[PDB]
Amino acid sequence: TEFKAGSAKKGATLFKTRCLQCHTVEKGGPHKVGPNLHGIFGRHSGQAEGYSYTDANIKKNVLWDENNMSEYLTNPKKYIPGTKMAYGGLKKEKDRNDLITYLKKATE
Amino acid sequence: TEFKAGSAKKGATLFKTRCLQCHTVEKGGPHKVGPNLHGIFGRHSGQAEGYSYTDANIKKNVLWDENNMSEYLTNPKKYIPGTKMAYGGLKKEKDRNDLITYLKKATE
Ligand code: HEC
Ligand code: HEC
Repeated sequence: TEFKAGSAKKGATLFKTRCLQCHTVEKGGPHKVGPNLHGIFGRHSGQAEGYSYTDANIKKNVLWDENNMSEYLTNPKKYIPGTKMAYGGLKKEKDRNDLITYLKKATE
Repeated sequence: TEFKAGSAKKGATLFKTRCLQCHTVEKGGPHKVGPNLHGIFGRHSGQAEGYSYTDANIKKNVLWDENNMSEYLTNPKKYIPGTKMAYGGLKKEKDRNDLITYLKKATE
């Protein structure tokens, strides 16, 4: 417990504004710059099929739960150096909380 | 120009999360703790009828445009000392920008 639920409403707009450029969340949604994130929670990193991940992601072999996801979202490259995800990150815990609350929900 | 348009999507969720407790935006929406804000832009402060404003608001006699609104939103009491609006404020310009973009739009 180092993650606490935030707004899904608010989570959804941080997603549209900071993640939608490269990712989809819907089941049957396509890979774009980044992979479709449907069902990511509980999945290891680099396993969406038909997506060309970097050696770094695959290797990090991250098991995604709201907690892992929060550290990563703080600073992706610092978390999986070599990842091709080009997003600086979400420095505020409160934002991370709202977005994860949104993802926890829309990736199911 | 010391105000620039932001996300309405994002503006709408800051509103639900930080302003909805006391205000409505829709035409025909009711006064709650705070007055209904439909049509506020271009209106002076303390003029919604059927609302009991403080002597301070009425007196400040603020003409509301996206700019005034931004200063106020930073620190209400510092802006209209004596106001009964009990909201600390929105310190980040970027947030202020998204919410005003939302209000500019939903209060029309
Ligand atoms: C494009 C500029 C991106 C933005 C903005 C965001 N992401 Fe991303 N993401 C992107 C790429 C290219 C990749 C793969 C990197 C690689 O090394 O292969 C990723 C990866 C993810 C992952 C890991 C998924 C997995 O299946 O292991 C997650 C969980 C993820 N991205 C989430 C995510 C969120 C929530 C974003 C907005 C804050 C976001 N990313 C931005 C590309 C881009
Ligand atoms: C309740 C705890 C409130 C919250 C949260 C917000 N507002 Fe408010 N607002 C509230 C009151 C009691 C009043 C009247 C104060 C008085 O002295 O009479 C106000 C007033 C406004 C105004 C001025 C309206 C006018 O017609 O002159 C505006 C523009 C306004 N409030 C906006 C607003 C926004 C955008 C908020 C969320 C960030 C918000 N307020 C929070 C009560 C409460």
